[PDB]
Amino acid sequence: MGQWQIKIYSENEREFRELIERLEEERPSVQYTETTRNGRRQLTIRSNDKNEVDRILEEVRRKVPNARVRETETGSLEHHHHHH
Repeated sequence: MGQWQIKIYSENEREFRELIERLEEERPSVQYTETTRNGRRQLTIRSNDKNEVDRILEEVRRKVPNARVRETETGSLEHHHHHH
């Protein structure tokens, strides 16, 4: 249970431009946002579907050898769940 968010950190131009184009061309269409913060650009990708996020996840690892990626699954990410 939770939305999947892929944060890509890649400094080179080819790396980001690959994913940017792919996300628009992948049927139907993938949500994303690029923002150059702290001197480096970050591609924050927001997916609705699992098979979709898996396509994006491999796409950055296969197309981009300069990929610092952390998939943050926004849903169940609370600190120490209160069982009591």
